[PDB]
Amino acid sequence: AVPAPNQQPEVFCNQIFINNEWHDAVSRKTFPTVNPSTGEVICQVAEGDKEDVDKAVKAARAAFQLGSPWRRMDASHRGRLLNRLADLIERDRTYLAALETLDNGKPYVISYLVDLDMVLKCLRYYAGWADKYHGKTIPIDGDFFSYTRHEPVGVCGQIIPWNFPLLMQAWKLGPALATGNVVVMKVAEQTPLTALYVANLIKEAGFPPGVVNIVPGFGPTAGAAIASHEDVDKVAFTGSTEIGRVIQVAAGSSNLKRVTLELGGKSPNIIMSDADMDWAVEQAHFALFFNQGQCCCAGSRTFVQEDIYDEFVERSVARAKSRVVGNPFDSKTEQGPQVDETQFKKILGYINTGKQEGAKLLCGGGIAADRGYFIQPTVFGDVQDGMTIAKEEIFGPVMQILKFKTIEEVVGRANNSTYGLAAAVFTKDLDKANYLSQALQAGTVWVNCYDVFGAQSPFGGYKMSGSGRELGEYGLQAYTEVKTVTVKVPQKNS
Amino acid sequence: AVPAPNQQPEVFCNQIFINNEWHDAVSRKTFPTVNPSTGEVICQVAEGDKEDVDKAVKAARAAFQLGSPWRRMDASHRGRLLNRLADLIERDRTYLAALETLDNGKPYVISYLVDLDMVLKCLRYYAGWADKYHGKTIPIDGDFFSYTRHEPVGVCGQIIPWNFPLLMQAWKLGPALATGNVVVMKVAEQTPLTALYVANLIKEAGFPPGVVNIVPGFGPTAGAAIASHEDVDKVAFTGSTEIGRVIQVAAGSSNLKRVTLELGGKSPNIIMSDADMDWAVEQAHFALFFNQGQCCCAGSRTFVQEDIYDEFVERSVARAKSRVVGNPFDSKTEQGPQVDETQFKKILGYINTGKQEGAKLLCGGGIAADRGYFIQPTVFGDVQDGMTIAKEEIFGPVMQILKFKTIEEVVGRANNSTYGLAAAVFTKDLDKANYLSQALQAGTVWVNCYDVFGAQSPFGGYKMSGSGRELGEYGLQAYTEVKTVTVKVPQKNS
Amino acid sequence: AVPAPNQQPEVFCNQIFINNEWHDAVSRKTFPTVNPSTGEVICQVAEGDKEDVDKAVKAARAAFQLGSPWRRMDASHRGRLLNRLADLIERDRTYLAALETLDNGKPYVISYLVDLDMVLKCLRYYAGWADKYHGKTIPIDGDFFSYTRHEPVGVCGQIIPWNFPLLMQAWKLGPALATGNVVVMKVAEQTPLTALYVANLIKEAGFPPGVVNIVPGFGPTAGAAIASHEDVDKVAFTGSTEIGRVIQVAAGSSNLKRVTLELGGKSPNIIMSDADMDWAVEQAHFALFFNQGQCCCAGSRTFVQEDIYDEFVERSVARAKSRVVGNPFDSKTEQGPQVDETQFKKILGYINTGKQEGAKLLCGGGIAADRGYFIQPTVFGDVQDGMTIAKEEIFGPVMQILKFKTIEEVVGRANNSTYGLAAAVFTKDLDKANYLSQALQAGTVWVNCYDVFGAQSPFGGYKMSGSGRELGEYGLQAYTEVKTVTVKVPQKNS
Amino acid sequence: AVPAPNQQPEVFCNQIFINNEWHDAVSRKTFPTVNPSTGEVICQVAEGDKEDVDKAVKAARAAFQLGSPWRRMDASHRGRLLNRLADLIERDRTYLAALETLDNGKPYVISYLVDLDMVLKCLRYYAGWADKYHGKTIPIDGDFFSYTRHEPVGVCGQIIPWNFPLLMQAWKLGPALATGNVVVMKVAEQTPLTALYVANLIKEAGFPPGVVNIVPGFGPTAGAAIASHEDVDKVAFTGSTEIGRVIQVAAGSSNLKRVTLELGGKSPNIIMSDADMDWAVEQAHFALFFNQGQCCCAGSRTFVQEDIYDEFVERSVARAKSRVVGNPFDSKTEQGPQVDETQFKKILGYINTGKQEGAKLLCGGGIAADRGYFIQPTVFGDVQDGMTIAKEEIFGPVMQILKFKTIEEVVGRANNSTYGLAAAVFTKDLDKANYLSQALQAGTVWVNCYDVFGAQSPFGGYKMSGSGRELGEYGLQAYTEVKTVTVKVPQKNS
Ligand SMILES: NC(=O)C1=CN([C@@H]2O[C@H](COP(=O)(O)OP(=O)(O)OC[C@H]3O[C@@H](n4cnc5c(N)ncnc54)[C@H](O)[C@@H]3O)[C@@H](O)[C@H]2O)C=CC1
Ligand SMILES: [Mg+2]
Ligand SMILES: [Mg+2]
Ligand SMILES: [Mg+2]
Ligand SMILES: [Mg+2]
Ligand code: NA
Ligand code: NA
Ligand code: NA
Ligand code: NA
Repeated sequence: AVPAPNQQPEVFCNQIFINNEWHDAVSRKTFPTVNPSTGEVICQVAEGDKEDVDKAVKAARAAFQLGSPWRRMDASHRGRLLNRLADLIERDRTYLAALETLDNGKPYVISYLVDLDMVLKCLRYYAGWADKYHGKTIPIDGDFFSYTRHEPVGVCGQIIPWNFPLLMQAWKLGPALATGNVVVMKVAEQTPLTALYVANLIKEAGFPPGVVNIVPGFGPTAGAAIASHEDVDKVAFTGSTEIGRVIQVAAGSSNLKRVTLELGGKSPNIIMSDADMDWAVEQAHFALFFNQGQCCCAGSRTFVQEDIYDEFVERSVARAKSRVVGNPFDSKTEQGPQVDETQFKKILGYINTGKQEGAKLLCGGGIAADRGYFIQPTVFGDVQDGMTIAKEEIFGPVMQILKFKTIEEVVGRANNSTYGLAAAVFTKDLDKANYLSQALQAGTVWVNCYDVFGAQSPFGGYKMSGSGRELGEYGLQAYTEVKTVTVKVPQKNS
Repeated sequence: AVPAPNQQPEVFCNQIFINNEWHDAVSRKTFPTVNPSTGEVICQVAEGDKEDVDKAVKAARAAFQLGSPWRRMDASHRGRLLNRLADLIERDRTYLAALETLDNGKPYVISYLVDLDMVLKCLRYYAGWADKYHGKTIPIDGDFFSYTRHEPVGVCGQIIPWNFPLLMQAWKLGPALATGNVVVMKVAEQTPLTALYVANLIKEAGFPPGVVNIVPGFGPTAGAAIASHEDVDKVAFTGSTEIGRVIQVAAGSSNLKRVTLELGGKSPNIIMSDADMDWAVEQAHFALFFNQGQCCCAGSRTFVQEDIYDEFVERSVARAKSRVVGNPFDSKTEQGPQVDETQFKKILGYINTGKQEGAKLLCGGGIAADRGYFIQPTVFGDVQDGMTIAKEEIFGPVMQILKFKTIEEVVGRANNSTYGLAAAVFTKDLDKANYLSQALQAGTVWVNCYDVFGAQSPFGGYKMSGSGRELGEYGLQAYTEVKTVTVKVPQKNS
Repeated sequence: AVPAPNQQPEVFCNQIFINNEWHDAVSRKTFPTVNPSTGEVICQVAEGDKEDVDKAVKAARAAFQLGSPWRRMDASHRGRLLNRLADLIERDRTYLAALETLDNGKPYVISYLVDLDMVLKCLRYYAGWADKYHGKTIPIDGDFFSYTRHEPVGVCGQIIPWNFPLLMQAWKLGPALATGNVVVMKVAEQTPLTALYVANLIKEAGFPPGVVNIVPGFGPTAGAAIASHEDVDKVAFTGSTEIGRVIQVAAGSSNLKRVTLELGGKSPNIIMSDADMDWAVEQAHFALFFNQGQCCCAGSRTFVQEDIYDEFVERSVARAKSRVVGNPFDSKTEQGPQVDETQFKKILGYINTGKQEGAKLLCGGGIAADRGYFIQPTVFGDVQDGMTIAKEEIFGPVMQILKFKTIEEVVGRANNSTYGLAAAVFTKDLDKANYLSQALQAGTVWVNCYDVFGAQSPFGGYKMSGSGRELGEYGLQAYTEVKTVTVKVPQKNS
Repeated sequence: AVPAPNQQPEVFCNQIFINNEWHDAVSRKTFPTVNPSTGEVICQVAEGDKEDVDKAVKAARAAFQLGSPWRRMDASHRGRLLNRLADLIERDRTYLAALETLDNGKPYVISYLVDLDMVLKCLRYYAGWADKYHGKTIPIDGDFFSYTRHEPVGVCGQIIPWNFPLLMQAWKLGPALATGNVVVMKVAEQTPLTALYVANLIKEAGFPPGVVNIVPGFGPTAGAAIASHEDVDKVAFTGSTEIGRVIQVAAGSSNLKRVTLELGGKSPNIIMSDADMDWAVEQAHFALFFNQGQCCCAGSRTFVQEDIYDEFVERSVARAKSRVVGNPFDSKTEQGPQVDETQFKKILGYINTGKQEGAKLLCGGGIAADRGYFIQPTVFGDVQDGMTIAKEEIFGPVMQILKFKTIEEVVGRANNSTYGLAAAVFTKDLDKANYLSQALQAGTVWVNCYDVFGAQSPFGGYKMSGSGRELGEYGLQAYTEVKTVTVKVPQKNS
């Protein structure tokens, strides 16, 4: 049950958000954001740069001052505010889902039923943590009373990508606000609209000015200004491995701010011969193609045991050929366009790369429409470990199917990667599942399922896929600064 | 009750430790380690460099392979091994305390009663954590069973300083080994001997080859090779803020290895007018002069309330004048030499700066002996916040005494620093203690005490004094990689 | 800012609540509930007995069956339902606060600002815990995967008193529902109305039928039927020490159901000579007189240091003399009537005993009105430890002031009691505060405050004041049944 | 590799242990303890009664007074003492194993390799918990600092059975001492020797006098005196359901002391048709026959799916017939005698009942030797749910094999019991394992294994099999009394 969408939602927010108010960039510069389904400009947005970031950081620092409304507010009340924000987002769910689709390209039905639902669940989950992340009382040696206070890390710079605009914003705001930090968020230049509207809801919810500040703009400018800022205490980043390095270097070169990163991957989806065929085929399709293939944890290396390889491939190809590509506002559409021209070209390049290196093109492989950035669902068979399409994140509707013989062999091949964000195993056998979940070097291992996220379960990468974890109780660790208080007492007793 | 020290303990280990074997450097080069009390060379030590680090990392990686003895060992058994190492260290306590003094300069009585005791307590505390750092079972939405596995982060690079050679080594090995990680440690060129001898005990305790590897050598060579290694998963560093930046940049520039840092500070020790005079004077003396002033958390900014300033200063000067400086092996010696000539000259430079900038030299101020690196206990009065000696870490027996009037004033002055490792408050008033402990921006706030460490309580810095925490349950966080396993189940029930 | 109350609120619910439906007692019998301010009957209420409890238990058991809506419901959704129930209670806040006052006697202003506020806070706090009480993954020896599931204890019998009708219902429902249990609640015969209306809100909120069942009626009938029921898995009781014994014996004699108890106390409020006089006097007054003295943790033993005894007593008498007793619906009323005639007479009897035993009657001591159960605020001075009023819980507006000399002395006298629910310490000294808080044998120790409750902090008794804790994370322990699952795996690795 | 046993170990301790000293009973009475293998008296043991328990409780209370050596001792030192005790038990391992076998009857090889190993592991595990069971710092509403202290519950009465004398003592002492409590232990009259010798080791290890007191004697006398004592704060009991009831009633009728119970069971072991036959048969044999069938969690209801029933039974009967019964000191003996004449007769009675009720006797069924309490390994086939041997705990070498058809059917049958201590599932299917482990109403569910205990994983029963959990972190909960300290502060900040 999905409410009919407004296929041309009006844009109400397109400026820089600081101290609960809207501002043009100091330079007065604006940049166009494009609708990927048509290739047309939606509207212009204030182009924030260093000077704007400076104003936002000063506002955040002021809201974080000892004795301020945000610092004195009961933890339980921060929880109330998050719950209020969630209620406001739900009130505007239909509008937000349509705006998300307009700026990003994902199907409206998905923006509505998936993205928005997950935003609401993330915020509501974290609202509950606001007054429950306890410090400790410690039985230290000697005549002392020792305890720890879980204080906020402080001014948190949050840089997010364009694949899940609203959800990425919620994943960042939820834990940061639940623990009493203040935020300077830099949204993606490709999808700034939905996050800016949410800023209006943050003000409406009652958050004190300066608690959340949003600066739309580009990376090397606004993003880098946050990473290198001398008064930003912590930075959280989700995006490319390349920029992840740039961020960590900027943090180390400036004030040693704390850093957490969520980068991409080349996640292996292992299908054992005893797996439920119909289920594994559908889930492998979902694992790769979901969100136009623009998922950090996309199952981009589909390993299939030799005995079921031929049948698995045949079914996967049929499924890929039936996938409906089109207007994301049409209910029948399964796949919208890629986010922008840059990604579009990059994917075309990877497809040509696959053909050049000898991977068997089974279907698709080309542009799916004249207007917009639509690419045909593409499947490569007989992919080998050394191929570039088997190693690098394509971030498009391009599936790699690899053949394997033994469970010991597949463990080694799946783990032979600098990435380690996620992995999956499809099998009916108890021992195979436990052997593989333990052996796989990945942040999340799904068993007989894929892309199953819960606000309660942590997510993050091993190796080069990132550091730190988001979601769950773990998502609060990077937003907390630990203080030990040790007091001399007359006579310590147990 | 301290056993007679061997004033010239024999050196048994002076090479690179890899796979439980001793190796010369690939280059065959060695460097001299000096006795700071005489300025004479104790012995030569293998000079490890990049190639030696590469050998160590490969050995560590092999020992960490799935199915290896270290990976399969019961968690409780890792605890047994840590307890066995502790027992071996206790057996060789008299010898290790003397060797520590010889290479570092600290008083033998202190090496024996403080350093060795703390090494033993740290290892025994962490031995207990080996089989108790649980993952979680999570009530995720939908028909799934979700849980987390707390796995070891992997190959851990550990770079440590010279101020507490043995203790720093135990603070690093304890949590790392308790959680099943493998180590490549780079000890300080000024004090490599005791850590190398402990490597012999690690082998004797029964730890599998490659679990702990030690590479003595210089920083820009061996240290940087670890920080920039493509196969090191995590790096923990303790030392200068300058090198802390270098380490974080190296991590970002290489493989995005996880990073934790423990840097210096300029910790404020606050004496309110209602403090117990005698206690505060002795504690402030200890707070600054302990370990030849070579403590990351030295109370180097002694703020004294105006009403008790004159008396506090008088008593402090008397205590500093009575402090016995001399041969560390003599039972009457309270202060040994500084670690090396570089530190020695750096401190004298700071003292000359203090004099030039207008601080009032109350006592000391010069060299304490013709041989070795001895410096007279120095006290500066009427110190102002803008003075060099009030801003920069001196790391020597140089005390700064500043005057203040109000509690709000002292809070602001204490917090006006880029450092935030520790702080202390001496007062008899409940409210003043609670106000200050909450307001101070420091990792550890001591109340009516100073330098009170316990393996049970975390330690680390705010701001530029570091990131991450060591000791306590918190010390296990940076040594754990979290994996989420989400399994589809027939029908989830509470 | 309190909304004008309806001094004669209409009663909508007065029957037995089972399976989201209203039922008359099987016997068809009813009992009157009286307005303590006038002594008149408000209305009749179904008199539940054993047969009614049996129907309730069967309904709860059915709702708890594996595969039922309540068992399969996402933990996060149980949280949504608790939040919805809180929203409904807030919508009807004015009405419920009035109904509470009518049936109980407490001032409407307090019912509204305190009771209803705490009910909302408690339900909202527990709503947040619903999907966060994790089980554990455990590093057991051998080739096994071991973990724990935190399952609901099951059918929970909850017997509550009349002093805080709504709050007590919330304290019970919150943790029980957050953890997925089902409830058979027996409300006090003196104050059944507000809880019965909340039952209507539980249905409106959407809780499945049978999840919460409420049986109004007497103790030896309905109460005992629950405690002795062969199919009730856990019983939680709040009330007299006498009935607490009966409950534990019934549990042991039946099916060994789990038991938690919150009984009375004779809590010591200790005023040191260095305390803030004005604050201590007002807080000591509140500590004893709050809610007509009908608080389990009432500071009924006011220990005052000899140097400030006279002045403290004088100020306390003046405050007690000016305390407004009258119609609870009038905004100026500070104290309403005692709950019923039985309590009224028992309190007067204690006052008579106090006079007989030699305590100095300083003010009050008799009936405050001709109609209703109003008693004058009474203060006894020079009370001795051996006096009946110094040992037994009076549960009325009767204050005992005792004199002491030393801190060591007061610890012994404060601890010489079979009760140990709470205690307080008023002092400006840090060491005295820590010395006493550690030494006092009580579940809650307040320092420079009293009756400070938070849904985040646990509450419960030491000794005969009870067992187990309510509120906070601890409040979930007694509502969870722990299951260990240990699975054989091919090869265990860290 | 088991050291040759002394088949006639000398007895050194046979009196009441109070204040680290040995005492005769006040009455001077003694009782004989018998060697079940021969029926002959080993020696006389002091017969403790109420008066001796009173002396013990006073000693424990004195040792628990604020300021005493035990109360002031650093928590880490409590860990050192537990580790020291384990070292002494390990030193005397061969002796203790032989004495255990002599008094209890179990094979020496098992006493040595299993019981003693588990005792050592349990004590060393808990030694590690001594300084790690943290309290909390809580973000309560308002201007307050609120935290909890995890204090010792106090004087703990521990009543243990005769099936695992040394292990049961360790399971009780480990958590109790790790948390700073004092103990009054009542060992089983059938097996008092090993526990008494351990008391000598407790003294040798350095535990303060009164911390551990042991009173050998009968149940209705010494045991009941502990359960009803007005100065015992908590009682932990392991034994029959019948006495568990008596204990809880005694607690409720006396001082409302806290209670935890570990009672019997009639644990179901479910073999699905897809199970590994060889492994399932061996494990089912072990599950039932381990320790002469004297295990609380014995797999006494072996459910076997119909398709594999015939083969499973034939293999089971073959294994039972080959089980070697004889002198427990002989290396080839798998089964020793039952603990005493009472159990011996009770088991023969259950066998008679099995024959009378129509269960198919497949092997054994009678006495296995003319001297000693030896019983033949007995197997009953075609057992039905309504049979006495299918419902009551036999506690002997008598196996019940039942046939089932579907997974839904077996869940209902397995759960249709007033017991719920443990259960097991043997299957290769991932879904069947998860479905069953979730559905079974038991404290511990083993998958493809049985009797897998670890000091790290909790153990306890559902329903009438008990309340509370032992082992793991959970084992510390019942030995902790929670105190909330809430302090008024000038201004609370996050
Ligand atoms: N859960 C278990 O592991 C065990 C269960 N049992 C069950 O109990 C059945 C009967 O064996 P029993 O030796 O008679 O067990 P029991 O429950 O009577 O005695 C066990 C312990 O409780 C003490 N005790 C006995 N009567 C007491 C009383 N009135 N008050 C306080 N303590 C008392 C005993 O002296 C011994 O220390 C066994 O056949 C078996 O079914 C027996 C041993 C262990
Ligand atoms: Mg880029
Ligand atoms: Mg340097
Ligand atoms: Mg009564
Ligand atoms: Mg018995
Ligand atoms: Na766009
Ligand atoms: Na040296
Ligand atoms: Na009433
Ligand atoms: Na015996």
